[PDB]
Amino acid sequence: SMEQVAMELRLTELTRLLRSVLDQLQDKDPARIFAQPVSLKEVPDYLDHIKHPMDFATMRKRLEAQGYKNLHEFEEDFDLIIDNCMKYNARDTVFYRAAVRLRDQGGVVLRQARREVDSIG
Repeated sequence: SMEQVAMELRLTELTRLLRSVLDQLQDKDPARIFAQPVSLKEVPDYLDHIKHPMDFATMRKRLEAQGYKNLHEFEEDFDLIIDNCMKYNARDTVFYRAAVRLRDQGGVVLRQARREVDSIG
């Protein structure tokens, strides 16, 4: 149908906007602490601690499969990156501190993204 196509153009444009959002968030992580999954070879107990691991490469895979239906789903995954880190790592660590700085800087990008998603529909 013509409607399904219209819908698919919307999802495609959402994917377009979320790709730009993802790039902006990932620049706030210049150390690349959040770039890849925590290694289960190097942290073999990780899944005993963290039930839903997340990282920017995993988000990108989902994004490119047009797997985010709305901004809320995308934010859920970004918040997992941060929240997982802040639980696994202690407050006095470079990892915890990196997550705090990502959360704080990401806020600004996410605030405008929400306005753009509502604005453009």
